[PDB]
Amino acid sequence: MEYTYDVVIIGSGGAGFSAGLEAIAAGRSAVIIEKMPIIGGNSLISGAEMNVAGSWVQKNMGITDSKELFISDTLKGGDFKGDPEMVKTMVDNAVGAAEWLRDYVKVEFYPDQLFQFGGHSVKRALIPKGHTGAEVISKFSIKADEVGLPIHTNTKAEKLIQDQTGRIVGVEAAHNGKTITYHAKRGVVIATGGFSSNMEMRKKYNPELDERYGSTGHAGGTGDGIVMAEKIHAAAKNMGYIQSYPICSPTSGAIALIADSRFFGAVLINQKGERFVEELERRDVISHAILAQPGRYTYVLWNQDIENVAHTVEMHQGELKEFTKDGLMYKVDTLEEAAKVFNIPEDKLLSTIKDVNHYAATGKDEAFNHRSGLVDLSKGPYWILKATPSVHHTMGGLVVDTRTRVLDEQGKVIPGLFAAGEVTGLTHGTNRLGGNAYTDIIVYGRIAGQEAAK
Amino acid sequence: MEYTYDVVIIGSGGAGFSAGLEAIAAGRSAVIIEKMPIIGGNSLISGAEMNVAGSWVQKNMGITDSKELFISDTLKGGDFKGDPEMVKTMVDNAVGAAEWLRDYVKVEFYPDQLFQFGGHSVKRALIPKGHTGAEVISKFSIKADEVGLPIHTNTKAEKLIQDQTGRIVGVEAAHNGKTITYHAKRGVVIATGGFSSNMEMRKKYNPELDERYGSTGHAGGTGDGIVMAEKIHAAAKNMGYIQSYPICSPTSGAIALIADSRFFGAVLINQKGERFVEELERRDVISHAILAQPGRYTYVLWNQDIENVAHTVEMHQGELKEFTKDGLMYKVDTLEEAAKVFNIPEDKLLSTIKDVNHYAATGKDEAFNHRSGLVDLSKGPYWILKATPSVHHTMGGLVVDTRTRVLDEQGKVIPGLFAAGEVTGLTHGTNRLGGNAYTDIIVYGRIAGQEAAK
Ligand SMILES: Cc1cc2nc3c(=O)[nH]c(=O)nc-3n(C[C@H](O)[C@H](O)[C@H](O)COP(=O)(O)OP(=O)(O)OC[C@H]3O[C@@H](n4cnc5c(N)ncnc54)[C@H](O)[C@@H]3O)c2cc1C
Ligand SMILES: Cc1cc2nc3c(=O)[nH]c(=O)nc-3n(C[C@H](O)[C@H](O)[C@H](O)COP(=O)(O)OP(=O)(O)OC[C@H]3O[C@@H](n4cnc5c(N)ncnc54)[C@H](O)[C@@H]3O)c2cc1C
Ligand SMILES: O=C(O)CCc1cnc[nH]1
Ligand SMILES: O=C(O)CCc1cnc[nH]1
Ligand SMILES: [Cl-]
Ligand SMILES: [Cl-]
Ligand SMILES: [Cl-]
Ligand SMILES: [Cl-]
Ligand SMILES: [Cl-]
Ligand SMILES: [Cl-]
Ligand code: NA
Ligand code: NA
Repeated sequence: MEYTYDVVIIGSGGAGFSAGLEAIAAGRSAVIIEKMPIIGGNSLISGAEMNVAGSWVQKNMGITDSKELFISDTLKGGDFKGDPEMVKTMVDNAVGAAEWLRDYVKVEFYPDQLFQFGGHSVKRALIPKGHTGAEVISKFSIKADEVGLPIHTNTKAEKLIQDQTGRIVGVEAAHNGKTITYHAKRGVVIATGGFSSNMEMRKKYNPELDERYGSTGHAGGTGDGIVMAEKIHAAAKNMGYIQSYPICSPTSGAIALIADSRFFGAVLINQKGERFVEELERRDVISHAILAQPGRYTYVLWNQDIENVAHTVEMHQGELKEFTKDGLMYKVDTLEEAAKVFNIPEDKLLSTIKDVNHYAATGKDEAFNHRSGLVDLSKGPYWILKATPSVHHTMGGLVVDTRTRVLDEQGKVIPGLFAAGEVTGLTHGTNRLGGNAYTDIIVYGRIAGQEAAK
Repeated sequence: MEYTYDVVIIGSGGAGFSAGLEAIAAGRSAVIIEKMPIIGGNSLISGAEMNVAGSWVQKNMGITDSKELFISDTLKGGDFKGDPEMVKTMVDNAVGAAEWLRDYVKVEFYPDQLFQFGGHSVKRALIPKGHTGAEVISKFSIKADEVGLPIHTNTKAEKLIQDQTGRIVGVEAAHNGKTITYHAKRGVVIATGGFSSNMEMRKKYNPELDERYGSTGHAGGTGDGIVMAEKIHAAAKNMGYIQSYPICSPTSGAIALIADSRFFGAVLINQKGERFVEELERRDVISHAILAQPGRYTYVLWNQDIENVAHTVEMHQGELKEFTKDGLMYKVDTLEEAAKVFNIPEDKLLSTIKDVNHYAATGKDEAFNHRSGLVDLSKGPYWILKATPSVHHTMGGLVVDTRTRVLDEQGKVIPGLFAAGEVTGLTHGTNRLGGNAYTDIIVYGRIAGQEAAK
């Protein structure tokens, strides 16, 4: 079996959907091939918070921002190793990308809530309805069906087809045990995501991130797009720069979005019943703090008063059920019971919380200088969750220009080949800031579809 | 020639002076041996700002602090690698150490000024009169003369003398081309400082910090105390953790205390005439930002309005003269002349400063989010200084217990041997916070003299 389209996109995350919608809108034929039985990749299970300087939400909330500050925050976040033009193009197109999600894809964002991730000087992360990528992928899917963009699931790209001039002209993929050839008349877009779930590739480029760590990502995040492109001499860079997320399941590796109560007053308690890090410190600081605690894990503790403002339990009920079944989370009436279920010393926990309650009343955290203010924890019920860092995002990957064209080992454009999203390696330097992956995947996914369709 | 004292102290910095005053006050005989012709080491040329949680100055200024916060700030600053008991003992004794400098040594501190170094949650660094260690060392010297503590300059310790039981019982030192034996009846205190000025030792433990970098320290900061102690099987740790300071002379390596105008509104301008980092970011962030700029240097620019509040020119006139003679600093009437002297593009500098002036008026730095507020730079005169990072402090060194006893490679106390100050390696983890070296050297210098005199 063979198929022919103008634009063949590999991957059904935010980058691939953005490329596909743009290629169809340009009047070209296009397909997305997706190796899993379901669409959306890590973009689906993402928090999907998306940084934008100058958004309609910031305006509603009276928050001023600037592209210059977003650029400088981003470059500094990655230890000044990111490509400045890639960061500039991401920031310059972020407003348009978010307005396009709103107006064309019909993604609903809260009009009056934002997250401030570590390294950001102002609150700037837009929040999709539901606080996950479910809203984004479900709306992308509906729009794709409306506009006539086909998505072939259970179809794994295995080889790029390169003609005698060096142009990439198609993809060989596996489906139901057979090879299918996808001819691409105008371009191939690699939108395959990262390699957080490829243990051997992690260990090759960053030996510390071995079997001691889980992955927050889906099973399909295995680096296939880098491997396929390297076979035709695409360059890669920054492959050793791999980040973890601090608050993840010790059993499955999954992120704990339910623990976004950390942004609303939840406290981090170690096995000794003590507070050990400011709960809103920079992401890697929190991870390193947790790894310095007994057992290399933390507890996250909060109450109903926090849930009534944060809604992270209501929004992440699958996590509640799974973490509870795994013995990693408990809902308890009292602090005494919270200590009992996890063998935390009771007197130390109670003394810690007495201090928290005082700091909440005064607004002055005399132990860790919590930046936004603690909330009284004297009254339950409470959730307590056990968490540890897990591998989360691979900042390295393919070398592209700001037009998403993939470059070879001498910096020459490989005709017909584009790449966008976490598969690329030039935007985030040594360390991606929270909320900046979604900005990257939409901005560059759109550009890739536009360029491939030319 | 031989001498006999109860306590023989090697080094005339803050650690050695603190040990010597305590040994004499305990009723014991003591001497300080100093290899240079002048006293004071790096403690003399230090800014000598000294962190204390709960000081009389904080009380005068209405600033609340806590030992818990100082401990947590410090441990986090060193990536959770510092010894928690060493940090706790430093913090627990900091108030007493500073009050002792004030009341016993007669050091004068400003009653109503503090510095907030990177990583500190609140302003907590006491400032000696003159904003340098000149006040500290000059007062220590006067007190030493009053109490009868001799200091033998031009006397270089070369070998610790160890008896057949393993006890350290003296020091062999060189003076005027001859060896002098110092018998120590009760103890030897190693207070020799760091190794920022030993190129071969830097390259051995941290190969990046090679001849491309200067040192901010005096020529005597060569690691001799570590070498002498290792010869008798003292343990060392953390030797590869070596920090730089961002704003130093490209010619001599010296720190630019005159550029403490950065705490009062001075801006950092690259060769292109642009602002590239928040001027009050964490120290290493500023260093990395500078190394990412063209030429791996920055300019520091400020005006008379800033000097009239900061006084960093008035307080550091030797630096003014030396940096000016070296072609690294200019005093100019106008921004146009500031651009000319360093070949900075004029239009870019003027546009940068127009933005700064607007951000100063609104209090909102839309480029880098300056945390304390910019100051209008429309009116001169101006100073402009060229600066680059230089090697500054060696966090590693000898293994001690909290009683300053030096431990061997199996963790056993070496009888008769104590160490204090930058020569030790367990307090600061991977990264010492600004102002914490002075706290360490006084607290542990006092303990070393007390313990050695027992
Ligand atoms: C749990 C979680 C939470 C996150 N939260 C946030 C957040 O709030 N904000 C933020 O900015 N970032 C966040 N991130 C990161 C961000 O979600 C991802 O980096 C981004 O969604 C990746 O988008 P993508 O389009 O590059 O790849 P993906 O969304 O991973 O899509 C790639 C797709 O390609 C498919 N594919 C791979 N190989 C092949 C092949 N050989 N053939 C066919 N198909 C293939 C995959 O199966 C997958 O469906 C989060 C990540 C995770 C895992
Ligand atoms: C320019 C500068 C600015 C600084 N600013 C600050 C600041 O504001 N706040 C802060 O907390 N820290 C600061 N630091 C760091 C801090 O000043 C030093 O870490 C601290 O002063 C070192 O004290 P010490 O007693 O361990 O050693 P030193 O003060 O260096 O004294 C050691 C002495 O031992 C002598 N010695 C060495 N080997 C031998 C030998 N073989 N025989 C005899 N004598 C020997 C040396 O010659 C020297 O005089 C600064 C450092 C520098 C260089
Ligand atoms: O990885 C990111 O960009 C943010 C992770 C996240 C945590 N809570 C929501 N999103
Ligand atoms: O190295 C330190 O602890 C601070 C350096 C400093 C800069 N200005 C005054 N002191
Ligand atoms: Cl909000
Ligand atoms: Cl961060
Ligand atoms: Cl974050
Ligand atoms: Cl002050
Ligand atoms: Cl710092
Ligand atoms: Cl600092
Ligand atoms: Na990447
Ligand atoms: Na040291």
